[PDB]
Amino acid sequence: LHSLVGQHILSVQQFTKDQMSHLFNVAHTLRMMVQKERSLDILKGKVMASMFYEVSTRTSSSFAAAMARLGGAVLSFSEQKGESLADSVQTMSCYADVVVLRHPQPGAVELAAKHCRRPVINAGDGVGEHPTQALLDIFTIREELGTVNGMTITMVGDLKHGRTVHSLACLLTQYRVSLRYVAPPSLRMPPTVRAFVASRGTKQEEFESIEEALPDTDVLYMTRIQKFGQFILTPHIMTRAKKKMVVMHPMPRVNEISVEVDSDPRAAYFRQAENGMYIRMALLATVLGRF
Amino acid sequence: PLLHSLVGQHILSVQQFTKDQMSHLFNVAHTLRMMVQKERSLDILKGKVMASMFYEVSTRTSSSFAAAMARLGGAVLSKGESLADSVQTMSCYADVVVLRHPQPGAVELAAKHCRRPVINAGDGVGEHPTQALLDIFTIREELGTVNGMTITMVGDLKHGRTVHSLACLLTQYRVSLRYVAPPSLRMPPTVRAFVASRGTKQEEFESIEEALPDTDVLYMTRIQKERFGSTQEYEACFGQFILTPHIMTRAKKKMVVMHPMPRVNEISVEVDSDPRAAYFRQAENGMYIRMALLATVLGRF
Amino acid sequence: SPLLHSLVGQHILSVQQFTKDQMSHLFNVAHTLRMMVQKERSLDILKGKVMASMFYEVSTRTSSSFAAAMARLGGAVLSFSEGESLADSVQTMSCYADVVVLRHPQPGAVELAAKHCRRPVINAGDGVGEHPTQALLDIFTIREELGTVNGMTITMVGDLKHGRTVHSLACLLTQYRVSLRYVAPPSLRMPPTVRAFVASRGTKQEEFESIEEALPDTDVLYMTRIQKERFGYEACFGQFILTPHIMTRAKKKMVVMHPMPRVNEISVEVDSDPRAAYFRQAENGMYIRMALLATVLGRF
Repeated sequence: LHSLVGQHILSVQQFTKDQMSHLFNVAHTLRMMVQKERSLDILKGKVMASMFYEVSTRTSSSFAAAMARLGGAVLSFSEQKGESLADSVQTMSCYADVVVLRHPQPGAVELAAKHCRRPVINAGDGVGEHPTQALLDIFTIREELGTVNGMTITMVGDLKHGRTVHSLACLLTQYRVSLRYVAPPSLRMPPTVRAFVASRGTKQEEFESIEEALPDTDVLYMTRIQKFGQFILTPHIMTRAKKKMVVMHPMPRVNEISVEVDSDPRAAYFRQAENGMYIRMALLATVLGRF
Repeated sequence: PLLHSLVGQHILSVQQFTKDQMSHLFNVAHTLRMMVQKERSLDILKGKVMASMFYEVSTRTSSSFAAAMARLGGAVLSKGESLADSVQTMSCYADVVVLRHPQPGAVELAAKHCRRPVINAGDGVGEHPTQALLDIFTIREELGTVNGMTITMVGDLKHGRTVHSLACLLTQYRVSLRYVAPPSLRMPPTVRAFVASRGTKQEEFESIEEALPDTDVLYMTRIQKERFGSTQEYEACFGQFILTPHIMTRAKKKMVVMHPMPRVNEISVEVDSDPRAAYFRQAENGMYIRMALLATVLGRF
Repeated sequence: SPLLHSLVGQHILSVQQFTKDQMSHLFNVAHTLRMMVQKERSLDILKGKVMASMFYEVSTRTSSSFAAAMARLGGAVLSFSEGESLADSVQTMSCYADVVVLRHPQPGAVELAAKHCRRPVINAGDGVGEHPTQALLDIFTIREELGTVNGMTITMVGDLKHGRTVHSLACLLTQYRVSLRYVAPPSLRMPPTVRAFVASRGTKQEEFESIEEALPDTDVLYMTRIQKERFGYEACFGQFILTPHIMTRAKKKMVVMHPMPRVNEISVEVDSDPRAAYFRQAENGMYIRMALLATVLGRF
């Protein structure tokens, strides 16, 4: 009842908190079966089409890996004024049981899914919506700290542009949280983001460096800036973060986290990526109606 | 037994298929399709590997073979060094090779010495054996028979190499043929004369409207605006090779529209909702025809 | 344990890290596995396991060999396509994969990536250029073909100054009883680095100027490329090329090998000659790689 069977998965909006939880439990069960190395044939005979038109390789790899580890196969669309995307999507759905689609044009992911006879999982659309990233982001917080509820979640870097940070903020208003924003004056959190957050009644506070936002941070959620030192997490700056907290990062990083924070047990940006495989495994299994 | 299958054989042309062999392959695709529908654990090509070598792009063909392979339970292995050596090196790893190469002769010589069977996925003389087989399968499926059908090929028929081969295959059937091109790009007289030698009837028209009333199979292809035999012609002309729901109101109830795909504008999206719009089922049929090919060539049917 | 000579969960960075009984064991597994493939014995050895294929120099013969090996054992493969560091990608792949096969041309990059990688990394060619499984399969091939490696004469042809596989193989041979011969152009000799060390290890070395010259006493003709721009060409190009005419001066118990790809240096007419084992050497590579993948992942 709580698995989104045969449906398109375009935004994290569509999950009732109970479908969200079911998804998290199912990813927990898949993980444990993997750890004890069971013969997994859940999606044996099933085919996933991977259609990436903006290149995220964490996304494409985790999804492909996820499908392999269920016993499924992947067809990857490696394919200049060709056919309409919806036709390319329709045709691949003649071969596959589900389509994973990342497209940067606004509207497109949804327009491709529209008359598609198979379920399209959105892996990143034109408005930077990206549900499995949001789902793995929450799932991680709960995994690392026990609970999402009652935490301070601090976001660092280019918050003006990176539209998945703005995905997570809104979704985090379904929980009891306080949101901190670190960002240089030019790249601050946009207003209608902050308006929705306030509109749903979530406490928010802007800070100018990591150092000053840190001692009360439970989740330090880091992001690249691109084109200074007030947004670069270092082991120096870490001597101030609580003992229990976790540092997350959707990846890739370049500058924003020093390699020497990696052996910090609170550094969770690799565990985070692995959680991604497992929630994606759950979404696949669930979308194809086995779990 | 396996008296109907091409076990071990290079698959280079549809001309190397008899009535019986094609009939076997259609029944197997059928059989394999049903097994897939009933969710049957297919490990038919478990322990098998397919090398996929596509030197020209054709997302329709290549994705199709990988899908077919993956559903039989097998694997798919997806510059400077000669084609002979490349193919022969892949054949050290894999059981079958699926080869698409645009250089006239290239597929042929690559197979010549190959230790493993080779399936032509599209060559430079426009032989594409699985395209022709999926086309004829899709006709029989959709209409209940190929025999007695009036088949009407539409677009750039002079340079439609696989469509010659297809009009040339439809020899082995009792059919009637029609052609709908711009006078520039009419069906060639090379092939027209080969189909006339057979006793298969041919007629030409300038539009879809003209040819459409007693058409059983509308096989749409596109022009490419550059390939019009003049811009004068284009502007007096193009409206006659574009299918819309209004054109279709004159089509027979019992009728099917096909396309090899992809399309540009020649088939309006509004057509897609028509029950007679087969071109997507056409693409699914190719996967099941390719499943049937890999499995028989590799000795499992 | 029967995997007492298996390098389970260990980064495979160089062949000079394999003991003889370790390499012998791996050869034993390579064959056992080939025979299963021949029998169509159900190989669920790595079923459910994922290999990450990360190739930054498009060595498409070598990546396809690995991809073949993983699939024949029932595993699965993730292709890689290329801000982020090398070591980050490889760490990130290792979150998804059970083993990373990595080939990268920058000096020290492979070791750098494996250093803090939490999954075993198999070097598929590094920037010096250790190619562990190429060396292993060359040795395995000599032994399949001739029945021994000891006491053999091995003639390496071609661009010896620049040929990577020659350098590590020629070093790898000094652990056996062999006689090494070198047929390079005057300029493109076996480098003084390599020549100097094989002397220090016992093995005999001897430079020649032509294959016809070297061939009568050659058990393994290990051919390699020369190409236009390395000469620094007209006068000496014909002498380093294999034709069936050149092959009349060869033993009957003799093998011609080539890591490949090959262009001019082995005439197409030679391929029907039963002493030509370079395609069998390619197939041999797949079985060495299954053994390696299966040994690293705790199944042999």
